[PDB]
Amino acid sequence: MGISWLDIYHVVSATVPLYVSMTLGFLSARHLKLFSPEQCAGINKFVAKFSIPLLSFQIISENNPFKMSPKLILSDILQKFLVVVVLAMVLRFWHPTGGRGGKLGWVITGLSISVLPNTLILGMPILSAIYGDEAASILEQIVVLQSLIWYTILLFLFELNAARAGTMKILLKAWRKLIINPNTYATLIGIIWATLHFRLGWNLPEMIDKSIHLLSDGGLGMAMFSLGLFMASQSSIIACGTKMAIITMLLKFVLGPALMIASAYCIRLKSTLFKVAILQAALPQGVVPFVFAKEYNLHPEIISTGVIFGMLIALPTTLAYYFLLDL
Amino acid sequence: MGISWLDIYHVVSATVPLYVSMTLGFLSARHLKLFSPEQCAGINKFVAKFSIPLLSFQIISENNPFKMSPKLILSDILQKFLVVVVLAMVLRFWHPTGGRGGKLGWVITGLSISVLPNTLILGMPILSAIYGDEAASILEQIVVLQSLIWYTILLFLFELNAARAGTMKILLKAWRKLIINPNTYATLIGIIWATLHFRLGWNLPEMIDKSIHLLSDGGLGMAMFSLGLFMASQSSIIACGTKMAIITMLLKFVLGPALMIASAYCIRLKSTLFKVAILQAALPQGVVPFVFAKEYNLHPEIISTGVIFGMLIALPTTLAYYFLLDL
Ligand SMILES: CCCCC/C=C\C/C=C/CCCCCCCC(=O)O[C@H](COC(=O)CCCCCCC/C=C\C/C=C/CCCCC)COP(=O)([O-])OCC[N+](C)(C)C
Ligand SMILES: CCCCC/C=C\C/C=C/CCCCCCCC(=O)O[C@H](COC(=O)CCCCCCC/C=C\C/C=C/CCCCC)COP(=O)([O-])OCC[N+](C)(C)C
Ligand SMILES: CCCCC/C=C\C/C=C\CCCCCCCC(=O)OC[C@H](COP(=O)([O-])OCC[N+](C)(C)C)OC(=O)CCCCCCC/C=C\C/C=C\CCCCC
Ligand SMILES: CCCCC/C=C\C/C=C\CCCCCCCC(=O)OC[C@H](COP(=O)([O-])OCC[N+](C)(C)C)OC(=O)CCCCCCC/C=C\C/C=C\CCCCC
Repeated sequence: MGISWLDIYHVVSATVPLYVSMTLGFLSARHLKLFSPEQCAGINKFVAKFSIPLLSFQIISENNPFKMSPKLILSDILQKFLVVVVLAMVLRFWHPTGGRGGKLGWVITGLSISVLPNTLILGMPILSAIYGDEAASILEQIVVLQSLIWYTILLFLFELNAARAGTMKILLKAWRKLIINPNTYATLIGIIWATLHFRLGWNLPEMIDKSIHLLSDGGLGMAMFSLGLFMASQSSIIACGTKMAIITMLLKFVLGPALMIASAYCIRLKSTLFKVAILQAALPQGVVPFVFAKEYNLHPEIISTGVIFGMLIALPTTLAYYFLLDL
Repeated sequence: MGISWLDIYHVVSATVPLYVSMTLGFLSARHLKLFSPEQCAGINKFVAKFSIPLLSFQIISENNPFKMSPKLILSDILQKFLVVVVLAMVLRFWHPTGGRGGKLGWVITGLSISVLPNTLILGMPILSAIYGDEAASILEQIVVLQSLIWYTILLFLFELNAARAGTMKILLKAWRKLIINPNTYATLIGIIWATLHFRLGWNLPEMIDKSIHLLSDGGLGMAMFSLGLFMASQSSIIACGTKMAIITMLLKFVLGPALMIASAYCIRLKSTLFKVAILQAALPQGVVPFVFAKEYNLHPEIISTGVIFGMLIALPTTLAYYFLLDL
């Protein structure tokens, strides 16, 4: 009914291609030694500047902004705000790596981990099967919200952190670096388009659609490839260590879903919407935050280890959360 | 009937996405300066090692080897043999760029130009519209033949040229470098699969299909992006000069189709098969030979310029050949 041995195969089939691309990249960088560190950085930069922005535009444009659930958006925003508050407060007392400082980069890493899960590739096969078609729409809205708001805010935070190493000048520099990002323009053009298309009926010219799909089609595969390329340069598969890996897992699969449950209860969600909203926050970490961290070199090892170890822990964790919510 | 103003739009729509990726890459390398030469080389290496081989596997596997036209295969082989003979004989008297040696590299460039046109992306919209469904199958068989035989032989020739700078040792070195290429294994596994699938009914597991499509979907777009990246490093758009550009155009749009006509007459093709066979040889140059030339650094400027200026000359040239063949 809710779970069978055929939907588990669907989850495994959704997860395996990503790991295959990851392993291909890792072998290429380490064993085959096809790519040098500069070439790996170039591949990651191409993914960050052309693949992710075009994926974001494709996701946002094909979503009706006027059919989005206001309560889902409020729940997502409240979850992000609660996670930010918790990360800011905890860092005030307990600081990773001995209390050196840099509490803004740690908040960026914590937001990349906790509140930006992989919602489409791995979140569809399990949640849609367990619940149905409502889960599909909810997850699509969540992914649209990610690409539209949360990636842009994450990039702004990355640029603000980079600018920090009198305050208004730093914010101005971060903003100036943002308004040249392909991602902010992707989100703006995508939302403007979506509005025109779903309110005026305009259809994207076939030439432009094909042009976008030509370069954006392999975005996810290249993101996993870049993750493997980065892993090839690390001493061990757990690049961040055992303690930091445990902390990453706790943030992703306990803090994330717990604060999402708090957000859903505060917003007073009900039924399938509530259940899918609090179950999607337990989905694995996702690779776009890793791409941004690698581009800005902000603890990419932690994000990569979380991504690698979350794709395996998602299914048991999603099943555990489903069973917990059932009774 | 044969040609209208709606099929011209189809040709333009097929051509434009490639030029859009080309221009994006060119701007990135030259104006935005996102990629350094090492990073551009890394992107091209990824395209050559993962995109083109997986595209070749997809093309070969999805083609029934037992339904291929023997006469079409014979005509293609005879074209290639005649073109090789002509290139070898002409180089014996007239040498490009004054007078020097290196006649094997010039033959490789001449084969990349004359006898490896872009058959699917730009060859479908015009030939299928003018003729119908027979053109589709003929062009698919031609593309399968390319990916299966001609890319492998071109790579072997590239490796043989590289090894040259006593003869049996050079051939052994070229063979050893070949049997580690992803392309030879792609073709071999693709043909073995195609055989099993179309003779025993085996279906490729969905996981493997998704894994291949994850890394191969953005293959052509990245190839055009790499072409733009290379163009960004050249002094002028006509990287090979005016005389060499003219020679490239003559080889692609006169020698290629002319020797295809000779081959078809020798093999005694008839009707739509004959016409499509001799009209597909006039299609533009295609980017995979450029990717290989850039990887081996064998006159990449000439192949690049031919690709630049053939996508614009193909439609008038294809129309001219169609009118010539009509009467
Ligand atoms: C438009 C809606 C709002 C969206 C937000 C975007 C833009 C507007 C906001 C701009 C301000 C950004 C924060 C600057 C604060 C500087 C403080 C300082 O002064 O130092 C900061 C301290 O930071 C903090 O503790 C936390 C700051 C805020 C964290 C992030 C805020 C997130 C914003 C909105 C919620 C949504 C989040 C999700 C986004 C990602 C997607 C999941 C860093 O330096 P430090 O003092 O720790 O150095 C060490 C010095 N010693 C050793 C002496 C102590
Ligand atoms: C399995 C079926 C057959 C497929 C072919 C593959 C493998 C088997 C063949 C192996 C031999 C390869 C050629 C080595 C010859 C060395 C000659 C020499 O000694 O020098 C060669 C000379 O070359 C030539 O003139 C032409 C050689 C042959 C050209 C290519 C042959 C193509 C093969 C098959 C037909 C299909 C082609 C299409 C493939 C691409 C897809 C469109 C180079 O040096 P050079 O002397 O000019 O130097 C200069 C010295 N000075 C200045 C003193 C003169
Ligand atoms: C509305 C009109 C049609 C669409 C054109 C408009 C915007 C496209 C978005 C971004 C590129 C153009 C605007 C970017 C700001 C200008 C600066 C720039 O040139 O910034 C390139 C960007 C950052 O690089 P930088 O740090 O070197 O900047 C510094 C460059 N300098 C060294 C020269 C100073 O780098 C990059 O790769 C830029 C991204 C290149 C790949 C394209 C991604 C586009 C994403 C989504 C939209 C896609 C399709 C359109 C949908 C249909 C609409 C009807
Ligand atoms: C039959 C069993 C399943 C398929 C596995 C078999 C073959 C796959 C093809 C190629 C990779 C493995 C064999 C390659 C030869 C071994 C050498 C190697 O490791 O060579 C990697 C190749 C060249 O690199 P190198 O010059 O550094 O070699 C020197 C490396 N050392 C420095 C260590 C000496 O580089 C590369 O990227 C290699 C290519 C990596 C990307 C994969 C492309 C595969 C293409 C088509 C087949 C795809 C899917 C399977 C279809 C379904 C089948 C049922």
